[PDB]
Amino acid sequence: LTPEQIIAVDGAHLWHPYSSIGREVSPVVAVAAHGAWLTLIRDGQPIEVLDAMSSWWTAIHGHGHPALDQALTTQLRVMNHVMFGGLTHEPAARLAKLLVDITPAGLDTVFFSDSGSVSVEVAAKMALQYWRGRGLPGKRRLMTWRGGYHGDTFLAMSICDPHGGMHSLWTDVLAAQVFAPQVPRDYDPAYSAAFEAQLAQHAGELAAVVVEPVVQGAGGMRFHDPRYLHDLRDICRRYEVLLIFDEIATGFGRTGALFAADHAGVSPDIMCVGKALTGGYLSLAATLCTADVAHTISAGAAGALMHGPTFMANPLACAVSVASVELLLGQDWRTRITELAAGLTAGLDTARALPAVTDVRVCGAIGVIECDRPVDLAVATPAALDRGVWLRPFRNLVYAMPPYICTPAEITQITSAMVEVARLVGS
Amino acid sequence: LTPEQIIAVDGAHLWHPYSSIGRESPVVAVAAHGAWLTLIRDGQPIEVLDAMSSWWTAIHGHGHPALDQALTTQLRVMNHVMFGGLTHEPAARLAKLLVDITPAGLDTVFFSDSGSVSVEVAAKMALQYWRGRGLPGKRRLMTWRGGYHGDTFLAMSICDPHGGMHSLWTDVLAAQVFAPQVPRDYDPAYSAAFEAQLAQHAGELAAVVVEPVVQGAGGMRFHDPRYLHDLRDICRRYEVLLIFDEIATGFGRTGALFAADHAGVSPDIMCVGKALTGGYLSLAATLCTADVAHTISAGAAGALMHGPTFMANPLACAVSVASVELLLGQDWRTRITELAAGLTAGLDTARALPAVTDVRVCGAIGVIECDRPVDLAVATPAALDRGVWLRPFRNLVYAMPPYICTPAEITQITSAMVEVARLVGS
Ligand SMILES: *Cc1c(COP(=O)(O)O)cnc(C)c1O
Ligand SMILES: *Cc1c(COP(=O)(O)O)cnc(C)c1O
Ligand SMILES: C[C@H](N)C(=O)CCCCCC(=O)O
Ligand SMILES: C[C@H](N)C(=O)CCCCCC(=O)O
Repeated sequence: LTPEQIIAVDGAHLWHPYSSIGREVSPVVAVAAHGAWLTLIRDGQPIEVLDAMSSWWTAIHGHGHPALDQALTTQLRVMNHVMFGGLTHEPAARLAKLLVDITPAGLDTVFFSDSGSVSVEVAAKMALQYWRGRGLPGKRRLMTWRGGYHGDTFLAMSICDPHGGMHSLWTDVLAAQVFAPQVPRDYDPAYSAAFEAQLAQHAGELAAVVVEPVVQGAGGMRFHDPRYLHDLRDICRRYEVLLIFDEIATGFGRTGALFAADHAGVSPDIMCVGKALTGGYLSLAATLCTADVAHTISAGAAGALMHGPTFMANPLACAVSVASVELLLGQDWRTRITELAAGLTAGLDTARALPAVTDVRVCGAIGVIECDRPVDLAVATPAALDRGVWLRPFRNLVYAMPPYICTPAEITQITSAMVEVARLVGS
Repeated sequence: LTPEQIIAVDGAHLWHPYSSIGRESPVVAVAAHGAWLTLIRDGQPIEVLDAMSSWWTAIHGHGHPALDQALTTQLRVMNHVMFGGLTHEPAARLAKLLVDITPAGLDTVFFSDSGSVSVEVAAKMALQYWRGRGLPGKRRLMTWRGGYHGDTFLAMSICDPHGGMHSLWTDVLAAQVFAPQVPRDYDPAYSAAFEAQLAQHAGELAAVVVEPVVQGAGGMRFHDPRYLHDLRDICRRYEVLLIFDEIATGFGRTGALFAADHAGVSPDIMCVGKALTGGYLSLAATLCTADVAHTISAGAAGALMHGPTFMANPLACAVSVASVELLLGQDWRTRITELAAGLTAGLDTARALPAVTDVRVCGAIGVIECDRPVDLAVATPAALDRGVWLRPFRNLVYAMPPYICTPAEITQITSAMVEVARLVGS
C-alpha cells in the first residue's frame, strides 16, 4: 500500500486511541523505524524524525537494535509460541529469573500477561484473593492518591484520578475506591500523616494501596519525593494493607534508577511492569509478588489464581525482553541516564522564561515543559515535525521520554523542538 | 538453560495459569514446528502433536514459512510505532482484511493486545453508545449461562456464575443478567423466554454478549445457529446492542469463516483474537458498525478513551495479515470439513466407554464429555505416551487441532483422546 492508500483505509476503518472516528488528528503515516529515528511521510515525502516519545515510552534501546532483532529471529527459528497451561520454556524461565533478580527485594514470583492494563487487573486480583485466603473478604477496596493512571480496563480505571484523569466520565459506573489528595512534589510530613489517618479509617475494607512510584505519568508527568514511598511502605505494614507499585512507566531505568522504588529503597508486596520490558518490540507485561502473597493467595478456601491469558509468557515476547534487559544491564545504564537527564535539563532551561510555561522539570530520561494551557496538537505536531522531531503533547504538557541511545546532539535537537513548540503555544 | 535448570527456575519463580504456586509440574517445551511440539519427557526430547493448537491459536501450525517470513520482513523495516498520532501499512492491511471478511456492516476496527481487553473495549463501546443516545441507564450486560469471555474483572462478570471458572468471585463482580443455558437443539420456547426476560430489563441493558454457536471455556457446548438469528431479532426490537465474542470461534474454526455466518447474522460489535495471529503473538480486535462508531463519536463524551500502549503493533499485525491471507488463499472450508469428518470417525468408539456421556464435533473441534472431572495427572502422561499433547479441563477431553493436520495425525489425536476417556472410567 502507498501512503495515500494507507491514509484512505485508515480514515475509513481504523479507530485510533483516545479519539473519535470522523472529525478525529488525522494520523501521519510511518513507513520505517531505525535506532532513535522514525521515517514518516509528510506531504508525500519521507522525512526522518527523532522518536522523542520512545513510541509511548517503550523503545529504550531504539528501534531495530541488532541484539533485539537477533533475539527475536533466533527464537522464531525454534519455537514461536506454546500454551503456558501445562508447559514451560526457556525464554519464560530466563526472563523470570532476570526479573526477580533486578526488581526490589522479596519479589520472587512472576505472573506474565499481555499488557500493562491486564497486569494491573492481575495485581488487584492477587491482592483481593490474598485477603480472601486469610478469611477477610471485606478487604476488597483499593486506595490511591490523586493524579494517578493505571490503564484502561475497568478495574484499572477505578484508580485513575476521578476528576482530571482520562477516565473521569466513567466514575459513576466504576468501583468506588479510596483517594488521598494529590501527593506533593516536595516532602511534607503532614501529607503522610493525613494519608495514614485516612487509610486507618478504611483499613478493614482495604486490600491494597496502589500507586505509581516517584513519577505519575499519564496523569500529568508529576514527580514526588521518594520519601513518601518509604512512608507508604511503613503505613501499609502497620495497618496490614498490601502495597502495590505500578512501574509500567517507571521501570527499566527511566527515572534514573533501575526501578523507581529503588529511589526509596522500598519493596512493594506486588509490582507491575510493562512498556519498556520488551524494548518496545512486542506487547508483554508482568506482575510480581512476594512468596508470602503467592502462598497465601491459595490458602484457606481461595484455591488457584484463576487467570490465564491465551498468550501468557509468549516465547517471542519473552525472548526479546530477555535481550532488552540483558542489553540494559550489560552497559553502564546509570551514567547513560544521568547524561540524558543533564542533556534534558540543559536544553530545556530556556523554556522557563517563555510566557506560557509554568514549570520545567526533569527526572532521569523524562523531560517536561508544563504550559499554562492545554497544548493544541494541530499546532504542536507540525511544529515539532518541522524541526525533525516526533513529539506528542498531552494535557498541558510538552514532554519527551527519549530512547537511551540518543546522542547528546540528538537530545539537544529534541529539547530545541520542545522549546519551540512551547514558544508557539504562547502565541 | 538445560531442561532441568528451566524446571528449577520455573518451580521457584513462575506462576502458571489457573494454578496455585508450589502446589500444582509443567513439561518443558524446547521446539515447535508444524503441528508438532518437542517436549522433554523423562529427560528425552520427544515430538508430540499439538492437539490443542496451543490454546486454539496455531491454526496453520507453528513456524509456518509464510508467517515466519512476514514477521521477519516487518522486523527489518519497522518493529513498532505508537498508534497515537501515527498509522502504518500493517494496521491498514489488517483492518481492510478484517472489515472485508467479517459479517456485513462491521466496518470499524479497534485493535488491542488481548482477548480480554477486546471484550472490555466492546463493553465500553456499548455503554458509551447509549450514553451518546442520552440513555446512561443502559449499562448492564445480558448473556446466557455456560459462557466465557476472559479473565479481567469486567470480562469475568459475564462468565457463568454458577460453575464457570470465575464462580468464586460472584460477590465482588458486577451483577449482570443471565438467561438459562442455551440448549443444543433449537427450541423456539427458549428464545421466547430469553425475550421475555430481556424485555423486563431492556431499559437498563447496554448489550447482549454471547459466544456464537460454540461456547468454549465454559464447557465446549454447541447450540443451533438459529438461536443467534433470534438474538439479532430480539436485540433489534428492544433496542439492545448485540455483541458476538468470536475470539475462540473465528477464522474458520467452526466450519464457517466466523460462527455468525452459520446464522447469516451480523452483531453490532464483534471481538476476535487467538487465531487472529496464527498463534504467533498476542493481538485482538473489536469491530463495530458505522452506527455504533458514529453514535459514540457524536456523544457529549466524544472520544473513546482507550489506547493500549502496543495498539496495532506492526509485528503482530504483519503476521496476522499473512495468517489471514494464507487461510483465505486456500480451500479452508473443505479442509475444516475433512478435519470434522476425521474427528467424528476417530471419536465414535468413545461413545461406548462407561464414563462417557457425549461425543460431539463441530468443524475442527472434537469433544468427549465424561461423567466426572478428568484427572490431568492421569490424562497428560497417557496422551504423551501416545505422542499427543492434550489438556483436558473440567469433565472434557477435547481437541482443536491445527488445520494443517493430516488424516493420519487426526487419527493419532483421536486415538489418544479415546484412551484418556477409557482411563477416566477406571
Ligand atoms: C480465549 C477467550 C477470551 C480471552 O482471551 P485472553 O487472550 O485469554 O484474554 C475471551 N473470549 C473468548 C470466547 C475466548 O475463547
Ligand atoms: C502505560 C501504563 C499502564 C497500562 O498500559 P497499557 O499497556 O496501555 O495497558 C498502566 N500503568 C501505568 C503507570 C502506565 O504508564
Ligand atoms: C497509551 C498508554 N495507555 C499510555 O498509558 C500513555 C498515555 C499517556 C499519554 C496520552 C496521549 O498520548 O494522548
Ligand atoms: C484464557 C484461556 N487461555 C482460555 O480462554 C482458554 C483456556 C480454557 C481451558 C481451561 C484450561 O485449559 O485449563
